[PDB]
Amino acid sequence: SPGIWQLDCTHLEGKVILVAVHVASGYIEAEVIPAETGQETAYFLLKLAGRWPVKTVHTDNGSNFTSTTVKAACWWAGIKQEDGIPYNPQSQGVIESMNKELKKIIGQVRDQAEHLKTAVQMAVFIHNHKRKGYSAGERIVDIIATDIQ
Amino acid sequence: SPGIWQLDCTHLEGKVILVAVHVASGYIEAEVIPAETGQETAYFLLKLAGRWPVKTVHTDNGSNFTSTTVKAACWWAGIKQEDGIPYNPQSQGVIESMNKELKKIIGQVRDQAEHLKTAVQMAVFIHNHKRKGYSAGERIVDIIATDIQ
Ligand SMILES: NCCCC(=O)N[C@H]1Cc2ccccc2[C@H]1Cc1ccc2c(c1C(=O)O)OC[C@H](CCC(=O)O)O2
Ligand SMILES: NCCCC(=O)N[C@H]1Cc2ccccc2[C@H]1Cc1ccc2c(c1C(=O)O)OC[C@H](CCC(=O)O)O2
Repeated sequence: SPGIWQLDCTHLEGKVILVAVHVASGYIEAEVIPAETGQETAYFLLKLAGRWPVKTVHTDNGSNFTSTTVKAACWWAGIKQEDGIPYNPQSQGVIESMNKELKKIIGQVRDQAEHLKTAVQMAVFIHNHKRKGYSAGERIVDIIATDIQ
Repeated sequence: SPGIWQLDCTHLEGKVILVAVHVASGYIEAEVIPAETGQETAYFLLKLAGRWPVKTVHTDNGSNFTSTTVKAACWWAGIKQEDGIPYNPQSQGVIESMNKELKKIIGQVRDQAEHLKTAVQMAVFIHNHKRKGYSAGERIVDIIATDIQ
């Protein structure tokens, strides 16, 4: 459970935003990419797994599940690749709502950043620091620390 | 102390590797960039600070310390910018040894990755997971968790 992440791909300004969500905490990392290819997803997962202990990833769609480059990255990083089928249906809505929320933050920072990629990183910052009272950043650290001990 | 990071810029294959080191743990994040400009450094710091609680950054050189874009990023993210002058002289050697180490890992993975950027991320992974017995990844989580509670 502390090692479970969910991939989520959303769109804005004819551009692609790739998000990884730490399921137990709501903590995220995100990137703007030209298009959602196997290669982009594979590279994104390698980066994520070098930064946090990623044990299982619920992939966002079947093309990434199938991709040989994604499978190579998951093998390299010791990640168990699983589907992202919301057997628990409330998953779809939670993801959808987060995409709403992130797009809203992006809109709020648009006067400050010239480029979408910058606004996305500002949105990651705001999301992970937001007190909901604990923040996502605080929850992921405690969950993983408790897991180690 | 749990919030202190050190910037470190090193070179390989006529390309630039930008590293941020969590001083108390040895945990790192890194990126390949075309050149070390204010803009690249500013963007790198924004990303880092959305992902971990960055309170103070010891900048790697005077150009980044001075850069108005770096200052804007640090202001935005709530980061105290400080010099990286090794008042403790043993800092230079510790950084230098890590750069050795990272370049060595990059060489060991060079058959597996077509592109330097991929090899750098593999090196980040290996460094943060390496048991020294605790790993850098384990130390940063415990340090920050202890700081919160
Ligand atoms: N050519 C056959 C290679 C065999 C093959 O599949 N290798 C695996 C091995 C391996 C091991 C770990 C992670 C990925 C990979 C794959 C490598 C790879 C994937 C995505 C990339 C890559 C490269 C690269 O090879 O460095 O380059 C950077 C690029 C940046 C984002 C973009 O631009 O998409 O994403
Ligand atoms: N519109 C007013 C001027 C904007 C301006 O400079 N303000 C500050 C405000 C602010 C607030 C937080 C972080 C950075 C910044 C600066 C923004 C910025 C910096 C680096 C960048 C940027 C942009 C951007 O502007 O989005 O673009 C992406 C690029 C990353 C790609 C790469 O180079 O790796 O690096």
